[PDB]
Amino acid sequence: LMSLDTALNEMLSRVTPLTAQETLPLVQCFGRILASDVVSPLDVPGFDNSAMDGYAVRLADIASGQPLPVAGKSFAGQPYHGEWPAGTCIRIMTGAPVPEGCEAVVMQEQTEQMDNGVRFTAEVRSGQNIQRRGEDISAGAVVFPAGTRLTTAELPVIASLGIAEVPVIRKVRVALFSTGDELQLPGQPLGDGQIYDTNRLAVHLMLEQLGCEVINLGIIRDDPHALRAAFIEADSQADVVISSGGVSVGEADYTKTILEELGEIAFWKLAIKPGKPFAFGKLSNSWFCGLPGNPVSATLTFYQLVQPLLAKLSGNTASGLPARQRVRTASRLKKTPGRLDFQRGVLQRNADGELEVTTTGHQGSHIFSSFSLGNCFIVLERDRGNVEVGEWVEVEPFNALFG
Amino acid sequence: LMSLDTALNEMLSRVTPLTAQETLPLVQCFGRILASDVVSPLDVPGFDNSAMDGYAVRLADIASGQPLPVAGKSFAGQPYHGEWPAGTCIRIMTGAPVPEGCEAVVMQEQTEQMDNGVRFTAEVRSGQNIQRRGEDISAGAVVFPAGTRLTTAELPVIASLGIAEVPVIRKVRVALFSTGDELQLPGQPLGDGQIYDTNRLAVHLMLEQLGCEVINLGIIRDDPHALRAAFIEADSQADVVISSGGVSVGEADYTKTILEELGEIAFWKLAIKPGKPFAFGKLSNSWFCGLPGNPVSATLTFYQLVQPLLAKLSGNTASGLPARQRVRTASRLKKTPGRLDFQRGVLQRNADGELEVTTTGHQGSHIFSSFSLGNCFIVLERDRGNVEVGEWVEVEPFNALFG
Repeated sequence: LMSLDTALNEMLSRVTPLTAQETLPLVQCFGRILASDVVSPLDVPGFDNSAMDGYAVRLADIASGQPLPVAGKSFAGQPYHGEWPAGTCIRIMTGAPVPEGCEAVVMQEQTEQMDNGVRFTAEVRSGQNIQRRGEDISAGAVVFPAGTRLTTAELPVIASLGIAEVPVIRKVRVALFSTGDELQLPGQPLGDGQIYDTNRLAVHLMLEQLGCEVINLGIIRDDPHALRAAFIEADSQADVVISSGGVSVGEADYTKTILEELGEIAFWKLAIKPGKPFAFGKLSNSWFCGLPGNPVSATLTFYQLVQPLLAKLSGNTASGLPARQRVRTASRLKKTPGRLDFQRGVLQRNADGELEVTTTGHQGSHIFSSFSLGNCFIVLERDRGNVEVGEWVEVEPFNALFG
Repeated sequence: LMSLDTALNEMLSRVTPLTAQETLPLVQCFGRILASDVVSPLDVPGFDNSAMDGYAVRLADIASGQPLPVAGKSFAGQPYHGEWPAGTCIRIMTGAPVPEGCEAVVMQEQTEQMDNGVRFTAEVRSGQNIQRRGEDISAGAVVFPAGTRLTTAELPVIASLGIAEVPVIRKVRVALFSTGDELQLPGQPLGDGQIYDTNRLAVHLMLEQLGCEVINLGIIRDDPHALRAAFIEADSQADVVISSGGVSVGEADYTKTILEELGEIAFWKLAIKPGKPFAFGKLSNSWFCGLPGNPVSATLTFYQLVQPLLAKLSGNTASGLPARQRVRTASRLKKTPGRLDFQRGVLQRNADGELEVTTTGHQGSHIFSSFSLGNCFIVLERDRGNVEVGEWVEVEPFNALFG
């Protein structure tokens, strides 16, 4: 009934990214979000330097048509600062500063080393293979803007500017619980009708991998006052509160009325498969997400709804979730018009060399095994029907949460 | 001269995967390697249960095509234990135990109701939508084998068996250092030829994200006795010792001769670009990986050589490098025959739904920016030459280390 894009736009339009910040050493910044633009204090490189290894040379000692001896070297930690004679050259490695006077660097293309000097094939009237001070990064330049998630790609650059620490948005704090007399902790004997609580673990793990600070209140007992207080304490310590199962997703009961009293919660029926119900809304100081009890539905609903919400809250200006690509199915898929269906599939390269998807097996939500067997979602359009072999299909590779 | 495949295979062929273990609670096992088969202690489901949301019925009631009053519900924590009279059906959710005597489950979808009961609108077949005990998982069956990397796909399933903790292989321990008077720490000012140490941070970050325990010994004093003491410390504490800059990769000097004293180290020249030199071999109780000093080179060598080594050492039975897919370039690529070139590109969706690659721009090892702008490697074949727009090319998406 409610479309996914509509639900997702409803959620995101209402959220304000976090701004509270903290300053941490670079080694601690993996996956953290820059709170402020990193502006370079220095020129990179610090002085004119070589882009390649070979030899630094001059104007007229190449126009003289004769060989040029190696009068010294420059490695970057040992620059050449000698007396730098007339018709000679200076051996140079990549990133090493050019000696004073140098006007060109020649690679290992046009160098023939001899007894009496190096010989060169072409000439030049310019700074070939010279990085000028600040060609890469100029001082006062914005190297990375606020909102950038920091990775191995960005943090070493920041280290090359001489910066020990950078400001980052604080972690989104997420409180998590389940409730119901039927739920039991793994490692404890099941009582008569009981089942093991798995949703809560799944969400905790996904939360920690996403970079959130997690507050797991456990299983709250079937008691109005205990649930109300769990709600009150979670809301007062977290930016987001998640019921991983047990709180109403629409049905009338004592939990729904706790929701009515502590917040403004909407109960949606989404046009997705698997899944349908989702609760969402504002508490006094946090955003609430309520997931359905079925593990497949909860995990999928967390992955396609809650994850983007958390990305936006963290201050990240990229986006969560991977990008989709169009691929051929090598399997007949059964799809029923009316719901956007996130099937699980196996994306593999055929012998032709091209990527194709294949189903994992049964797509029913009575089993969980499709997530470890598959490596992607086949995202099949709401009004699409059955899908024959060879048709084109949208495919969303699993991110790190699932391997 | 020596190919990457040969070098890779000499590295891994020598390596014994770790076996010592520890037993952790599931919430602490993400990314950890299972030390032994998880063997199911039970049948899943423990009782014939429904594959579908709908109604549980008997074939004789369906054969009297009279609408059937709902006598009760079975949900999942709350099975139906009342009396189930002739002419009625039972409301049933996915996962819920099927009630005694039920011969079939009819999905909600093929079942429109009346004022006087549920009308079953399609053919009902024996056994339909019922998952029988043990059919998902069988008691005594291996659910996950030793060597499996645990993730959200797996841990919740383990939780559903009532198992609270599992044996996982101890973390790989990796010692790390660099040497050079030219190397400076952040915040410290930069003397004549000096640079900020960036490789060591890059490697540290990458090691932690791969789940290694890291022992970062800093910048080692520029003399043999200090260097000798670094190796003794590293080697007693670690499974892998890594020099991120400053220890010889073939140049004769006091580090080369210490390396040669403390181990059997080969110094390879590798038919790759960026990069080429790599140091590798056996210390008393650890493996040694020597990286070259250039950042683009050290990162690439770490990614394509050291990362697969750690994955094997860890006990993982899967690859930790992403798979390659075959794609068209939307860019002309400069490529010299003789070296296997791991260029960086930007894989993207064109307007016609097609994935193609674009160059990040300049591919010289004099700047580090290609790792940020990029999202993949273009792995151009050793013997291949320049490449034209439209041509097919192998492409390997960046893993989580670069976003």
